[PDB]
Amino acid sequence: HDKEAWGRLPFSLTIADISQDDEPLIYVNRAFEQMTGYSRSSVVGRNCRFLQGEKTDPGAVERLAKAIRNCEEVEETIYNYRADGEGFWNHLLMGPLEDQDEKCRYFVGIQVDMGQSERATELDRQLAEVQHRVKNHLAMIVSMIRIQSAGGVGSQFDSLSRRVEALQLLYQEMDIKIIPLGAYLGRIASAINHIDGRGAIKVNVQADTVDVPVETAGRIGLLVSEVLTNALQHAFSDRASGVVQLRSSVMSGEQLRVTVEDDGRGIPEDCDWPNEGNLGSRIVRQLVQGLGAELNVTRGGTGTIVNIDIPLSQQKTL
Ligand SMILES: Nc1ncnc2c1ncn2[C@@H]1O[C@H](COP(=O)(O)OP(=O)(O)NP(=O)(O)O)[C@@H](O)[C@H]1O
Ligand SMILES: Cc1cc2nc3c(=O)[nH]c(=O)nc-3n(C[C@H](O)[C@H](O)[C@H](O)CO)c2cc1C
Ligand SMILES: [Mg+2]
Repeated sequence: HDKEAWGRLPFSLTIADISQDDEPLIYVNRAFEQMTGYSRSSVVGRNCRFLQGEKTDPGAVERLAKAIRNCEEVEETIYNYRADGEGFWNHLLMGPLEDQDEKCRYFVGIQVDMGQSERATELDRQLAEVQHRVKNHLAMIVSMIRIQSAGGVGSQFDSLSRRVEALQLLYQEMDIKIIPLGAYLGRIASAINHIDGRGAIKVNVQADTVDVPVETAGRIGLLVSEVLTNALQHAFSDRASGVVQLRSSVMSGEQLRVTVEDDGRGIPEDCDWPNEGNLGSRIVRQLVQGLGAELNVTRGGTGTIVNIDIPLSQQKTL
């Protein structure tokens, strides 16, 4: 139901505790289960090297081993084997996760199933850039938080996994100024509402047709994800009904305005979001800064209006 939904995603993510004997996996996501044929229950507590076998290149393995020992980032395309014995090429990107405390205790790796073959396009590099965006975005999130130390541990990592959602959706659009933002936002809103909402919540989407670069899209997607999620989660706490609206309008000078509007409960007056808040508010401010954008908010029992102004003209310069 959600297993298949969450699983169809192209990124696969794992986290290992390299401080523990034999560097056991402590977390894997649904994509990993689908890709490898192993259940999460089966895999946690074991070193990920069970995916390797006959055709696995020792050179690549050594480089992974060296990277872990040197607390370094590494990227290899490696031959791996699923639970049913099926071989596949795995494009692996990994390196130290960086806690609040230690900078090298935990490692994260991402896996992209590249199918079978027994090469580099121009799509390949665009795809690879995304896997860096994923890892990179994950790192910023992690460094703010404090990795706790089974199910509750998984919830700390289920949340992380959830935010990379804009980027997994982006990879899919990419597989098919090159990103159709309106189309992309439509899939973002649907996914979010699918996860974070239900029945009595109406989600409207009004996007102009415009193509933008990948980096801009990935950034925008994550920005909108945070803010749109906030709407469905918070705006109707004490409310029986509501409406959320996402807009994306191209204005003059290639200035793009992205809006998220509630009619719900309103942001508390003491709280000056996103300057004040939880991890989300911090995420939003970073993404806003990387975009060179401006965010504004208007409060009250008539609802919450969020507006992000993004300069598509200055992206080249940036
Ligand atoms: N649409 C909204 N309506 C009412 N209150 C809101 C709304 N959006 C945010 N808030 C308030 O702002 C606070 C900060 O939210 P935020 O920083 O995004 O973290 P969070 O939504 O609580 N969970 P997370 O964002 O995933 O870390 C929330 O706890 C709410 O009290
Ligand atoms: C987080 C993490 C994920 C890994 N994922 C893979 C993988 O998907 N495929 C693989 O062949 N090796 C993987 N390795 C390498 C493997 O587990 C082991 O550390 C090295 O092969 C050293 O023997 C991973 C290592 C870490 C730390
Ligand atoms: Mg939030």
